[PDB]
Amino acid sequence: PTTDVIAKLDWSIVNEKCEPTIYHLADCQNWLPLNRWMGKLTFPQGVTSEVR
Amino acid sequence: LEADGCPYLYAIIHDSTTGTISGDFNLGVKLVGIKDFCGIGSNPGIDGSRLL
Amino acid sequence: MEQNLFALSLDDTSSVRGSLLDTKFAQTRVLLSKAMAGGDVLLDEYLYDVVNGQDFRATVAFLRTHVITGKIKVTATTNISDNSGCCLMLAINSGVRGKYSTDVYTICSQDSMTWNPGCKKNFSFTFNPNPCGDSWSAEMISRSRVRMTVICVSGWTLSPTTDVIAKLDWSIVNEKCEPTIYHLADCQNWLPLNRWMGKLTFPQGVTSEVRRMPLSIGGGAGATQAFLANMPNSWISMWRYFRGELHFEVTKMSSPYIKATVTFLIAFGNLSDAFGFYESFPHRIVQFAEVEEKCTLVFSQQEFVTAWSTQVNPRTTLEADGCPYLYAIIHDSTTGTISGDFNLGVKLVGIKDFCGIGSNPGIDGSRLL
Amino acid sequence: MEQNLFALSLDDTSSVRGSLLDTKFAQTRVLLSKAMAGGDVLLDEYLYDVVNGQDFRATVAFLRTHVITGKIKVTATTNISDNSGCCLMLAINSGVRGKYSTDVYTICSQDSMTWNPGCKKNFSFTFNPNPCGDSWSAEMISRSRVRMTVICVSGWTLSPTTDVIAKLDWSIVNEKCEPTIYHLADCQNWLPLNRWMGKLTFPQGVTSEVRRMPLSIGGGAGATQAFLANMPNSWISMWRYFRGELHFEVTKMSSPYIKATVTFLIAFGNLSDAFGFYESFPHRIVQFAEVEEKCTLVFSQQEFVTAWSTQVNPRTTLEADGCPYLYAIIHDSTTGTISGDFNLGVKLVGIKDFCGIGSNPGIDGSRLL
Repeated sequence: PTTDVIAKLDWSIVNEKCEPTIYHLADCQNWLPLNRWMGKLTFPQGVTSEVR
Repeated sequence: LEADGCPYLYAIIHDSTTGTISGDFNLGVKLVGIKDFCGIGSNPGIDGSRLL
Repeated sequence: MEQNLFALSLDDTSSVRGSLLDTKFAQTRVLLSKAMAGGDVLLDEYLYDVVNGQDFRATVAFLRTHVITGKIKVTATTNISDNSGCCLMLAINSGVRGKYSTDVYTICSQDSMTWNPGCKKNFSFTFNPNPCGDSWSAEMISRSRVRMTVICVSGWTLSPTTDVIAKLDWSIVNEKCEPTIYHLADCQNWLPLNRWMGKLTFPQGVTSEVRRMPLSIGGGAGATQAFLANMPNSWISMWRYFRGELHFEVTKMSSPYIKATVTFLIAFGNLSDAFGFYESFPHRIVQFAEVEEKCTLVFSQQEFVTAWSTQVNPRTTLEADGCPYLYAIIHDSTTGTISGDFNLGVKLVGIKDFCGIGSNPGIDGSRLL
Repeated sequence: MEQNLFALSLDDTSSVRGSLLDTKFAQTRVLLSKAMAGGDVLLDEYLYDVVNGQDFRATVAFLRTHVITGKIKVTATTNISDNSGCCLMLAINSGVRGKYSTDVYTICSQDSMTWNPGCKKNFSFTFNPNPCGDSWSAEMISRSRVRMTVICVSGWTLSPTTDVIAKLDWSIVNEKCEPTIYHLADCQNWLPLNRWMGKLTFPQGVTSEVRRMPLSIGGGAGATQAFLANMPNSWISMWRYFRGELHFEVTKMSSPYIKATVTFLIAFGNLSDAFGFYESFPHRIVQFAEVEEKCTLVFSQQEFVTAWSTQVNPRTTLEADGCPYLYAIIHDSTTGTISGDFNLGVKLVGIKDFCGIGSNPGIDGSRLL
């Protein structure tokens, strides 16, 4: 698009109940923390009969 | 694969992809927290960081 | 081991409540194009012929279970982006005659629906091949050779991206199939038939429009000195003039980038579009949206509580035009900010007590609509 | 139409309660012959390999629904006429090793059943491939390559009509699959393993028989100076001698036209078949029928409440033979009115509190049974 809109990065803090993240060695567990990055999928126009 | 163990998310479209222009689609992926995760055993080692 | 399980849990009948996917068994890309001739069929297959061999959730029952009794339902995931909307209709009627016809005033009208190639996400249409009642065995349309479709009328005047042919998904649903019929004793509450009559090719700029049109009803419709009887039109007559609150269903098969506002009602089709202040008859109207689009109608007897003719003769007139109908007038200054042209739908599902009587010994002259 | 039906009645999981036929999806003729080499395999296929593409009541789920959790049940309609009975067993165990084995002391023992090629109408055997518990996805035996079967041991000594290969029907059932295991802490109520050890080729006339045999148990079994570890035999040892009320399952895989009555119990395998009055040890026995045939056993601690060896060494003896077992004696004057020869089964599903302890540092010498 239009140009190179570099917006504004605003912070400082909030009065939130910060959650102390950790991951239980004793493996089998409720909930899970880690996050895991793995999105996106470059899809063509037309209707190439996909299923990537 | 022609000896591929286990099931996972390996997607399939459905609809006839579009743009009315010059485009190409996409699709994200991520892991914040599970529903009780069973981890056990270990892996003495390899790597071979799967092209993802 | 041993067991007279010859009954047990084996005699497989099941009218099936598979989840609409434990029911799903179809796989055919609904065609979609640009370089296109107005009415654009994106196919017309069959019921059983359709295919033989389709690996899905409800499987053996297609020709196994025996009978079920819900509506053969569909939802085809489509879309595109944002620029312009459009019209489409799926064909479903009865058997066939010979080298027949292929249109929206044809293929559909038995039981039908109306959709736009870019509206939010998808359209619905729950097909129950038997009108006579409900329940069903494999044959009834097979050995009664009906074929179905999918196609515009209007279209997204803005021709886009590529040729997105989406997916045509059905099987059934546990719905209370309604056994359609039409009471000979003419004057009646409600009305079944459907009547195809939408769209209106509208220019950009603001040509001072009001593209009139009647509301005559009868038989079916033309083609180059050729016509077309259908189910919304002929038993839906016999009697002479017709008398009741029926109402149409307009839609924005046009633009969220091109708009217009066009009244809808009953004035007098003997007044040519250039009236002094045309917005002069008991109103109802357009004011389209990127979102909004499908619209209906409602025009009764506080209104016309007096007869007009479900019929005509190729030599019927205006400067001697009997009766009031929906012959529309814009309002707003038509647009596009591009290279476009507007439109507007029309349809008749069910009236408010319709007075039919008398008969018409005959003519035809299938009014150019 | 539009709907986030992306959940609706679409996410198809269903552990399926199809009627055992709305569950049925198999079609393979169970082989059956005459000019035959004793143990006669009427096949050994696979689970998933089995076939790919089988049009039946439960259909897409074979590889769709995800998981279920009942027992993959079967019933194969067979029979013939009246003259003679016979033995058969279906193979179902675990994965594979290399160019393996094909018998009734082999292929079956993981989970098994026992049937006759002409008994009234049919046999039952509800296969749940996972012993570990229950529930199941498509793989677990696929990518864990197990193969199954069907075959005699005994046979209808009277070879009949043709080669009637019947039908092998399965899919599943809503049964409470029992997760099989065997407690290391040896002395225990009940017993799992199964132990293959039936049949007894009996001549016509009345050769003054008593074809003894032990009850030693351990590992598996021979073949020409070659042997065979199995699941009814080795974890089912470790300890030395074994101590408990186990009991077998005999059957009339022989004749409703040839009979015999043979005791079953625990005396002393150091007494050769010619005893003065052999019917001299705490009895239990045969007296076969056209109808009757399958039989079991029961031999405890009011009885032997003292140790014998789940093991042996190729050089163990009789004229120095320790312990009591089932080494049988007829009774009645054997028959056929034709050209026949009798038989008698043997098996170990579950004991009455079994005392295992000690260990056997090793030998083998897989007792010719």
